[PDB]
Amino acid sequence: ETVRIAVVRARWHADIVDQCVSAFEAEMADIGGDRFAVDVFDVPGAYEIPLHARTLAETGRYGAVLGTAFVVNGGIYRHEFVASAVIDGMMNVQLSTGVPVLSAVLTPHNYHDSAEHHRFFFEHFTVKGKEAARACVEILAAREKI
Amino acid sequence: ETVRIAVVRARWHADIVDQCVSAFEAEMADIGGDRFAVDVFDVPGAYEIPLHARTLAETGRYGAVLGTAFVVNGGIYRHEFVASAVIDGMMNVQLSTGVPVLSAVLTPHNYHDSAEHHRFFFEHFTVKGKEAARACVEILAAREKIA
Amino acid sequence: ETVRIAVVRARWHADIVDQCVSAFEAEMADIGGDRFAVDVFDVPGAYEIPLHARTLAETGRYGAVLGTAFVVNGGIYRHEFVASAVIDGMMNVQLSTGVPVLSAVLTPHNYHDSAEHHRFFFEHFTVKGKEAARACVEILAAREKIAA
Amino acid sequence: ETVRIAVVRARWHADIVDQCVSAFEAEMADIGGDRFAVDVFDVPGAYEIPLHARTLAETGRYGAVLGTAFVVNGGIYRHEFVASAVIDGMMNVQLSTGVPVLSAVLTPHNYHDSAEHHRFFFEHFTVKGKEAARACVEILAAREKIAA
Amino acid sequence: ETVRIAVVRARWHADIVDQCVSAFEAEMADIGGDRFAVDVFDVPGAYEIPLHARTLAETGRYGAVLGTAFVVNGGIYRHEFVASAVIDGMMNVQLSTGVPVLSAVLTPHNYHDSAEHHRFFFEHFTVKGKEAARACVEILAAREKI
Amino acid sequence: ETVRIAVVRARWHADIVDQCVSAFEAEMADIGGDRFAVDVFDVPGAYEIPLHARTLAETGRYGAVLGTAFVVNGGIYRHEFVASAVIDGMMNVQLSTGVPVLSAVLTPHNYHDSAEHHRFFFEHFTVKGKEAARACVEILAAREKIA
Amino acid sequence: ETVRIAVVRARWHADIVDQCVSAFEAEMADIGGDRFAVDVFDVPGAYEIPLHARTLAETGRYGAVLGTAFVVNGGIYRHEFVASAVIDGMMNVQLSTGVPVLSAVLTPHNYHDSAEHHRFFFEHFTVKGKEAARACVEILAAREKIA
Amino acid sequence: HKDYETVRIAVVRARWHADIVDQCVSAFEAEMADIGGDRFAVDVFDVPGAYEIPLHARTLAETGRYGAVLGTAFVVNGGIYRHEFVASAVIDGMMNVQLSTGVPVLSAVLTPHNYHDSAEHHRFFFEHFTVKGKEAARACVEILAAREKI
Amino acid sequence: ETVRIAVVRARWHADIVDQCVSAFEAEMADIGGDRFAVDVFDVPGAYEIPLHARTLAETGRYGAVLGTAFVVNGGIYRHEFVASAVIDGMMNVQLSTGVPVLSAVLTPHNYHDSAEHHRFFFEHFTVKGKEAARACVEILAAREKI
Amino acid sequence: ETVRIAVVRARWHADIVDQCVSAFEAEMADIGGDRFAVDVFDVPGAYEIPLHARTLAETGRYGAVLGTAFVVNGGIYRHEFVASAVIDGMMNVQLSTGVPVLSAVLTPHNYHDSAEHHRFFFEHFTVKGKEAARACVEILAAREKI
Ligand SMILES: O=c1[nH]c(NC[C@H](O)[C@H](O)[C@H](O)CO)c([N+](=O)[O-])c(=O)[nH]1
Ligand SMILES: O=c1[nH]c(NC[C@H](O)[C@H](O)[C@H](O)CO)c([N+](=O)[O-])c(=O)[nH]1
Ligand SMILES: O=c1[nH]c(NC[C@H](O)[C@H](O)[C@H](O)CO)c([N+](=O)[O-])c(=O)[nH]1
Ligand SMILES: O=c1[nH]c(NC[C@H](O)[C@H](O)[C@H](O)CO)c([N+](=O)[O-])c(=O)[nH]1
Ligand SMILES: O=c1[nH]c(NC[C@H](O)[C@H](O)[C@H](O)CO)c([N+](=O)[O-])c(=O)[nH]1
Ligand SMILES: O=c1[nH]c(NC[C@H](O)[C@H](O)[C@H](O)CO)c([N+](=O)[O-])c(=O)[nH]1
Ligand SMILES: O=c1[nH]c(NC[C@H](O)[C@H](O)[C@H](O)CO)c([N+](=O)[O-])c(=O)[nH]1
Ligand SMILES: O=c1[nH]c(NC[C@H](O)[C@H](O)[C@H](O)CO)c([N+](=O)[O-])c(=O)[nH]1
Ligand SMILES: O=c1[nH]c(NC[C@H](O)[C@H](O)[C@H](O)CO)c([N+](=O)[O-])c(=O)[nH]1
Ligand SMILES: O=c1[nH]c(NC[C@H](O)[C@H](O)[C@H](O)CO)c([N+](=O)[O-])c(=O)[nH]1
Repeated sequence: ETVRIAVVRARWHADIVDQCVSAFEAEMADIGGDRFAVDVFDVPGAYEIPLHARTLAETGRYGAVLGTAFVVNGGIYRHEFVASAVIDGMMNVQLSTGVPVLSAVLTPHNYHDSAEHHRFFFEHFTVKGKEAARACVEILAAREKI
Repeated sequence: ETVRIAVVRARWHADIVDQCVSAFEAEMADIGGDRFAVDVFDVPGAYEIPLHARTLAETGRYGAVLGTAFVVNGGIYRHEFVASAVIDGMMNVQLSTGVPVLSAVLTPHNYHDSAEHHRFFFEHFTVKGKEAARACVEILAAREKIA
Repeated sequence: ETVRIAVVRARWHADIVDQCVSAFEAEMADIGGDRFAVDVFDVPGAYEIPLHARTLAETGRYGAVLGTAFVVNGGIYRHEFVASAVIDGMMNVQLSTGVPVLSAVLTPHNYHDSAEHHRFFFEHFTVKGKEAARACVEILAAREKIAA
Repeated sequence: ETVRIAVVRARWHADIVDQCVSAFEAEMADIGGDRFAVDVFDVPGAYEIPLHARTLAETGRYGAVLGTAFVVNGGIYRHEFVASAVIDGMMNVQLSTGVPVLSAVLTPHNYHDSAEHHRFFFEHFTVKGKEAARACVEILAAREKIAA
Repeated sequence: ETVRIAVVRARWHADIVDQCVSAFEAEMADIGGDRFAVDVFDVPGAYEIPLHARTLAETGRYGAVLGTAFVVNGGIYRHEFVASAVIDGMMNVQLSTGVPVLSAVLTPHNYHDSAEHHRFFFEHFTVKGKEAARACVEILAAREKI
Repeated sequence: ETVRIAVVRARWHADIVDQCVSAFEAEMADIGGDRFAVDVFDVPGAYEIPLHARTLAETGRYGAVLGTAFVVNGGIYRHEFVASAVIDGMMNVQLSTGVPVLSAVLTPHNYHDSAEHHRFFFEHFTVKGKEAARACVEILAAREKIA
Repeated sequence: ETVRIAVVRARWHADIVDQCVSAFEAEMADIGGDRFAVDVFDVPGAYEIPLHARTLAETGRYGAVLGTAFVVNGGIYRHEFVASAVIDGMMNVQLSTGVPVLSAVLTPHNYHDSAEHHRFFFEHFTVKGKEAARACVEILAAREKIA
Repeated sequence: HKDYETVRIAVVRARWHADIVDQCVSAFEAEMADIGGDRFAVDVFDVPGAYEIPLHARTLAETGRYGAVLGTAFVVNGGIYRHEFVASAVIDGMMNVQLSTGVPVLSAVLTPHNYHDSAEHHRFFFEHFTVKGKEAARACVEILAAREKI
Repeated sequence: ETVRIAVVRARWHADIVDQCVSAFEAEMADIGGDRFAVDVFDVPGAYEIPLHARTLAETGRYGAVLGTAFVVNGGIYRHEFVASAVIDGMMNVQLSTGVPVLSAVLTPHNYHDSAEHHRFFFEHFTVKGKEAARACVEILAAREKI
Repeated sequence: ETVRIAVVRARWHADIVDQCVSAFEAEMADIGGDRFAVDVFDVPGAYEIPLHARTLAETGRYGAVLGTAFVVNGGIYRHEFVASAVIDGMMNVQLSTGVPVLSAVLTPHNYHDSAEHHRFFFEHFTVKGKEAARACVEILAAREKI
């Protein structure tokens, strides 16, 4: 059977987020055999991830939902409220829909979009993207065992 | 196709808040294709945004809602609770009604009601107000992409 | 046609809290008076507000409730967990009842129950109390505008 | 008729959490004679309080549930997420069942297991226990005034 | 009759999480005799525990579920949002299903994966496993008295 | 006989700072009565106090020196360093010159240029001045006891 | 040949402070008796302690000096700068003078002058006073055993 | 002698964020001229970073050619290393200098709460620094005036 | 040619502190022997270290002075003021007298008097003792290369 | 005629500290070869830098001194006290001796000895070495202008 996995990515810091989405989309598709299928959906910001995962999840056409974004402190406004709301949101959604939802919504201790700062998280996100895909495979598999 | 967007704006720091609401409507007009009509509703403070956003969402007349407020650390009482309750409340509202609720409820690191602070944000809210418009047009259309 | 407002006031630092309450009724009467009526109920502390607000809310007899308390850090136990539950609580109550719940539940950055401190908030609560009255009238008048 | 109150006490720092329970029962009988009865139930830790309370509340046997526990920072792991999910839990339970749930789940700013620290709180939880009795008696009296 | 306990253990820092798991099974079978039986389930991260616990809880085969993971600040991203939502998630899962969910989802003040830390927790997690065991046997007994 | 006390005040938040000074002068007179004489000197801000105070103490013309300023977090720059450099600074000057230097350089937890904050501290400062006046008289009387 | 120890106590919260001073004297006479003598000196607040410790020290009549005070965050202004400047200043004094300076200048994590707090430190300062007593005797002996 | 004399003011400006720092420098000279005019003269000295200001301010100060020295730098938190220790050492160091040399050293070394090298951040401080420069000037003129009264 | 090192140890938490002292003496011999000799001096608490280190340095019999103590957060009073004064104090002392003053005055992020914490540091202090042994030897060697 | 610069480098995280030293040397030779000579001295830890720099400064042999170290929070002890006494110390040293003392004693926000952290700072220190070089040349030239 072909399991559909949806990726809901924010477009803020698209540059870095996409490094996670591509890495993720590779581990998922590359284990090719029509096993999994990755549909990617655009979302303005992290705050827009929960409701989108829910609507997607409620179609019953997906075995899992990945939420991904980079939620940082830009120096002017505080980012914790939104970060908190999104992480708690995806938890509420999956418990609600019974559809697993993995979190690739990251918040670093520091991010000044400096040349060095940008380089780093741009490369570490591919790492996290790979992590998420292998965790996705594992959770679905761990569910058959129930 | 015609779409109605309701804006729920608080009146604390109306001054600054309104800069976002108007920047919101203008942007909405440009990148909208004349598809959107916008109704604005006045609410005392940020804490009054979730319940109002929900009541509006339930009418079924709107496509999305934009809550916008300036919740700051006034230096006398703590603002996190209210700030959190409001951002948590709006997430809560869109999940239960299925109606998108965008946040323009901002809390800065520092706002001491000085000429510099007041001016800065009076200016920046125009930037956010525009960001909110794009977010609104983007998610609505994104949702049209879900079969 | 009279519209009632319920005021759930905690009894901790009653001195300071009541100044918010009588500043609420006076302002309420002054800006609306004739059109509104205010009933006041006592609760041990702020933690007991959400439930009371919900009960008063579910009687259908009220157009809105005002939650008001003074939740401080007394230097022994942490207060953030309670204050947090009361604020999310009132949001939780108003969202499922549909009845507006205004918040006058305040937590100061610092309050050591000293003459100057006590004196400061005793005075300031009447100011917040007057802010609550306007807020209450406005949200009720604002809802009146929604073409529900 | 006699009103039943369920005390759900935690077994962590049992020694301290009990000065509260013991004081709560004393004051309860002190200001209610035969009007109330107290049933004490044991629970492993603070995190088990919410479900137990919701379960006890749902038997319709109790007029209120008192949750009590000492959730300190052991200096090894972080205690906030627990303290927080428990105060939120007790609020979640009371709003859903409709039964008052008072909090005696205190978190100090500091507790290092020093003899001094233990002595202080061993004593102070008695103060809290007494406060919990008044709260419990009053809240219930307060709901009666509500022409539900 | 026999009561079955389900364990949901995250694989992050698995090496440490497993000292607690094996100390739980050991302590359980010890203080409970042939009264209980334990079933272990593997989850990628701490964030997958709530939904797994709810799903396991909804099979009506377990009298309780134990979630166990090590959620730490790795010095790159903020960890409190996930921690926060796991502890809330389990509390939410137990309140809705009625099945107790004991928590062994620990978060230390400091963990730098040095030699000192890694050893301290590899060891202390055994202590926690015993504690979770007694907690489990105790709460189920406390409920029988209602 | 009379004793000279020198007051070095910053001109930042002069409004508030002067309530401490006038209060200091009042208390100085009420409990000291013609025994003490107060000379006031202006300085741009708190950072200039240590040197001015030292220079004064070195004239050997004052029994003691008071330093007073309102050092706050205006919400844009960090105030700690300066407040700290000045509290240690005054310590530095009195330990080396041998002349007592009393501190009325206060830093509030919060101050936001809101009526509430301004009024509170404008009012409270006369209290701090009163204390410094008493501390001033007391420290000198004590030094007297050191045989 | 009697050894005199000079205790310099602040007067803020004198209530609690005097408990440390009295316990210090008791213990000091218990494990010493006729070997040491205690002279107490009153000072306005903690900030005035370092200079008084120095003056006293420089008379060469004291084998050591004990500066004790209660320095709490009263909720309005910040108390770290003054504590810091007092604890550091005493260190400055003993290093430049060679006269040991023991500290009983405590700053609690939390103090609201409520019934319970007051009682807690009113008692505890007794413990501290006896500790300072032992520390005082030991240090002088440890130095006695150095070329 | 009587005052028909010129007082020299030396400015020790850091070069990190030269852009922003410079705005404080020009506004200082302008203000200075505006109120001081002919009774003061300003010499500007470049320095690598804020940490180098104290020793430089001290060498200048000890030549005796200046009535006051103004140290100016922009010590920010780049998000990688902590800037507190340096900022604190530079602020304490100057105080150290002025007390030892006796020559007034005014501080224009600022550490903002949040600086993330962005358009608005940069623009905010590029503008605000002129405000701080004018303040530095009035402070410099006044402190010197105030001393003359002693 | 026997260089003498003086150790100033606080008697507060004397138990945990002495594990650094003895570790220091063994490593010193293990890598010095004949070359250096250690002399131990007891002081009431940390705050008394600076003045003692000075007095010792000034006798001119020692090539280096080691200051050691455990300065923790007691949950009742703030400890930073005293720690800060001692680290600065020893620095102050070495720059004036010219005798190197090494630091084994440690402050743990968290230390509650419990068996777990007490054991950790009772054990970790020997590590610091050996580190301090090699530091002392190396600094004295490096100064000769000048 | 040749001006000599002295470098006092700590040996903690030597691997990383040395990146700054070599980068420094290579830049010091690149922007003014022959005019400057760099002498490197080893010290155990950052806390040893002030005294060493002072002794090296007091010989009149050097036109300046560079202190370099990596002072991090290891999750057990607080590092603020040493970092501060070392940064204040070098300032205290250059004001008394008059000899310039540049600072390369860095303290990061987060360092957890791991693949990514060590990598990031290992390379970044090259950037900090070059920066210290320019500052060295520039400050000595700035002084000539007096
Ligand atoms: O995805 C992100 N969105 C952000 N925007 C907030 C939110 O996601 C929505 O776009 C909008 O606020 C209302 O819908 C961020 N910040 O503001 O910092 C961020 O860091 N990351
Ligand atoms: O919109 C805001 N409302 C505020 N008022 C709080 C709340 O929104 C309600 O007006 C009232 O509290 C009762 O409902 C604010 N502060 O108090 O600081 C603020 O910053 N912003
Ligand atoms: O009541 C408490 N329970 C504690 N345990 C947490 C929880 O209540 C459960 O016992 C167990 O975690 C499994 O659910 C505590 N600490 O861990 O520190 C504490 O201080 N107090
Ligand atoms: O209203 C308040 N209630 C308080 N008590 C908490 C709660 O409101 C209940 O009285 C009790 O906890 C049991 O329900 C407070 N403190 O404890 O500090 C406080 O400051 N204010
Ligand atoms: O169990 C853990 N999982 C972690 N991963 C988070 C989450 O559990 C999932 O694996 C993944 O995020 C997608 O759902 C952790 N950190 O990230 O730090 C951690 O410390 N512990
Ligand atoms: O006395 C003060 N001076 C201030 N200026 C700093 C300093 O006192 C000098 O005026 C100037 O920095 C250069 O000498 C302040 N702020 O900047 O915020 C302040 O709050 N209080
Ligand atoms: O002894 C104290 N003195 C205090 N006064 C400060 C200082 O000791 C002097 O009395 C006065 O500031 C001028 O010399 C305190 N506070 O201000 O908070 C305090 O807590 N304790
Ligand atoms: O003037 C500054 N110098 C800086 N460099 C530090 C120092 O001023 C010297 O240039 C160098 O460290 C050697 O002394 C800064 N930061 O590092 O962030 C800064 O923000 N501002
Ligand atoms: O060495 C220590 N001394 C301590 N005492 C302080 C000081 O060192 C002196 O013994 C005494 O205070 C008089 O100077 C400590 N605490 O108080 O917590 C501590 O942790 N460690
Ligand atoms: O140079 C460093 N030295 C360190 N040790 C302190 C000091 O440098 C000496 O080695 C020793 O303390 C004796 O003086 C460090 N830590 O402890 O973490 C560190 O990060 N960096």
